Amino acid sequence: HKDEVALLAAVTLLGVLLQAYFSLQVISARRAFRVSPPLTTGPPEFERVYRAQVNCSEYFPLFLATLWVAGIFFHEGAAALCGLVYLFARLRYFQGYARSAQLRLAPLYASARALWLLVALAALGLLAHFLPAALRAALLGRLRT
Amino acid sequence: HKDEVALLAAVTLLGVLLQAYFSLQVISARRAFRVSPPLTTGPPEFERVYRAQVNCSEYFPLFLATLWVAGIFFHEGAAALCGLVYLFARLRYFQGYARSAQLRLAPLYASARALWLLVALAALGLLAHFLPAALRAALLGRLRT
Amino acid sequence: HKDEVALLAAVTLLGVLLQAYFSLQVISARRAFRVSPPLTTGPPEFERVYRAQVNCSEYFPLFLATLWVAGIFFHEGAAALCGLVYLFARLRYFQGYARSAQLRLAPLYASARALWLLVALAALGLLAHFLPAALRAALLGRLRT
Ligand SMILES: N[C@@H](CCC(=O)N[C@@H](CS(=O)(=O)O)C(=O)NCC(=O)O)C(=O)O
Ligand SMILES: N[C@@H](CCC(=O)N[C@@H](CS(=O)(=O)O)C(=O)NCC(=O)O)C(=O)O
Ligand SMILES: N[C@@H](CCC(=O)N[C@@H](CS(=O)(=O)O)C(=O)NCC(=O)O)C(=O)O
Repeated sequence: HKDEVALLAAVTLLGVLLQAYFSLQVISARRAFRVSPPLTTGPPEFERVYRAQVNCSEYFPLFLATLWVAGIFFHEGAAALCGLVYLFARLRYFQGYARSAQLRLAPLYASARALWLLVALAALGLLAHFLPAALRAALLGRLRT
Repeated sequence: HKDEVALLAAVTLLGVLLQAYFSLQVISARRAFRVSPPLTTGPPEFERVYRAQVNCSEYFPLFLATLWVAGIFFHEGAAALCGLVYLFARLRYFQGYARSAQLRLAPLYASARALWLLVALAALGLLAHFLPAALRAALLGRLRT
Repeated sequence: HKDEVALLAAVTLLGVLLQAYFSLQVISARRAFRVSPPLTTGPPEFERVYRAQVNCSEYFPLFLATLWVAGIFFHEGAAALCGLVYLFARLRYFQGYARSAQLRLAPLYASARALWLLVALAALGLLAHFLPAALRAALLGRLRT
């Protein structure tokens, strides 16, 4: 039932809105610096905005996948919390990279800590789930000896 | 249970098939205009096909995320319906852009209306869910005064 | 409940880890061949690594979508099994393309067989679900004649 996935859904919707915002920013960079489709190259201040949005998009599914698995197999509140930390780091990251390639790095690391953490949680939950029955089945086999 | 997510799953599968179709089109553009990996630049009629598929791919997860959240927290039939409208607009869009950069714009707007709508529905559902208990908890605090 | 989606979640987490691995490889190619953001072009041995990771990323959501739909509407164990075959083929594929454009093709086909199979399963499950009630409703209409 939806009472226990509603935080996860809320963080998920927040991520969509963020990605929508990045997209709108790439659209307005195209106008500002007059880079027009096709063509994803131009002035470097255009390319940084483009690349920031693309880098963010290529991680969105990873964040989602791992958000849901961690949220369901570990603990919904903790997952949602990393989710927010991740997304906020992704904001700071899109804004950094737009000013300066070098500014992308600090918030990239922040976003990596939060994401790696969700992975750790996802793996721990699935261990907790699969490990008991696996160890029991192994031990049953050792009977008798 | 799966009886109430089956439309959403159906629209989801339709989207996968569409993306598969875009991919196959990029493969055959590579043959036709002899642009070969790596290399994502070449004749402009190659680049438009490439970029159409990529633009579509970068939105696929947004459509999915928001399709499921709207479908579950608002109303499954309405979500599926926007889903179809969105995907159909994405077809017209891939076909437009392939002929002509300028032809991409009309169906892009159509796809944006349908997607923004799913976002509106997603947000309304989550409001309906979180707002009652939030307002009650607030009011309980004002007792007594 | 989570007892019947736990394999799917396990394969899902495996896919995230794989994508994380591809990403780390693109980062270290940037160092090795000194190609630095923005800029996604450089020596061809850089571009092949870049393109391998991107091609993989653009399919990750398709794999996920279809993995979950097949897993839930057909059979969880079979879906997870294709999932593994797919991911393993995607590994061999990232490693091939990095050495040589031509080496990408064999494992690309392997990954396409496994993915098309998940699509077949997804479609069969949804048929099994929608077709009975559709045919009944049709037949009820033919009464009386
Ligand atoms: N990655 C996209 C993000 C923004 C976007 O989706 N833009 C639309 C509208 S517009 O900016 O062209 O008006 C588009 O069709 N982009 C073309 C493309 O992605 O090739 C881009 O580079 O444009
Ligand atoms: N975006 C892809 C879409 C189609 C695709 O996945 N193509 C395969 C097969 S092929 O067209 O090369 O035969 C590939 O490995 N593409 C290479 C790549 O994505 O760098 C592309 O540009 O090629
Ligand atoms: N597709 C990415 C994959 C790896 C990645 O995410 N790299 C980070 C860190 S770094 O390699 O630059 O240190 C980044 O911000 N990449 C810049 C970008 O994607 O434009 C890329 O081309 O870089």
